[PDB]
Amino acid sequence: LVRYTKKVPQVSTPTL
Repeated sequence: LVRYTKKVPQVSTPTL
């Protein structure tokens, strides 16, 4: 994943 976090794209993720 490049748009989301290194881990599973859950409710908690980076909003680039």
